[PDB]
This record gives sequence, structure tokens and C-alpha cells, in this order.
Amino acid sequence: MVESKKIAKKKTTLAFDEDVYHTLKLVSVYLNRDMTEIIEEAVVMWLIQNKEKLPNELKPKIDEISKRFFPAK
Amino acid sequence: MVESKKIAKKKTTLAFDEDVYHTLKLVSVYLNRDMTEIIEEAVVMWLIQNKEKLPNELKPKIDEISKRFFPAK
Repeated sequence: MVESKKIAKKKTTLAFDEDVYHTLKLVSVYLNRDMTEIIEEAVVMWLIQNKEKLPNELKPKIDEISKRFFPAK
Repeated sequence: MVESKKIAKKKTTLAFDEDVYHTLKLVSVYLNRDMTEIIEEAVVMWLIQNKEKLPNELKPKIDEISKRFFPAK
């Protein structure tokens, strides 16, 4: 919850859709979830799987994650 | 073509922050990345590492990703 009875949430805006919206398509269908549920479920899962076990060797890879997430052709 | 306006990033909104913003706190600090940068770098990174190799045996784990995303109960 992190609020009282119902889980709190705020309208958050981002700038993407080309890849995220298209990718959200397979995940949404394959995960039977919404682009928000997927992105919001993937986001946390990332931090959770990264932070919770944030290795010293992966530290620099964090850059790879952000610099690779947005590939260029 | 209608690129940029059609084939490009679009301002996407999601109703969250309670958990995502709080979680984005460790990631943003540990990753020195803004929430949008992390949520957007995590999203792609998630699909990239998960979707790109979305296994049939992992299907059930997807529930874990959801039930785990909210570590309260």
C-alpha cells in the first residue's frame, strides 16, 4: 500500500512509445498485461533484480543498460 | 513516412509513483539516472533480457515478477 488502505500512485509521464509501445505489444499480449502494468511491473522488477543484488562488477554495466536500451543504427 | 511524429518516441503516461517513484529512488541514486531514464532503461532492458528470450517455462515466473514487484504480502 505505502499509503493507508489502497496502494497510492501518481500520473507519471515519459517520452517514448516507438520501441516501448511496440515492445509493450508483445509483452502486453504475451503477459496479458497493459503497457503500464508491464512497464510498471518491469521497472520495479528491474530495480529489484538489480539493486537487491547490485554487484560490484555490474556497477559499470548500469551504463550499458541505459546506453544499450537506446540502440542506434 | 510521417517519421518523428509517427515513427519516434511519444510522451507516454503511467499512473504510478508510490512504488515506482520510491523504487526509482534507489535506482535513480544507485544508477544516477532519472526516474524516466531508469523506467525507460529498465523497461527495454527487461524485455531485452526477458522478452528477447521469453521462455515457455518462464511463463509461470511472470506471475512472480508481478507478485514480487509488490513485496508487501
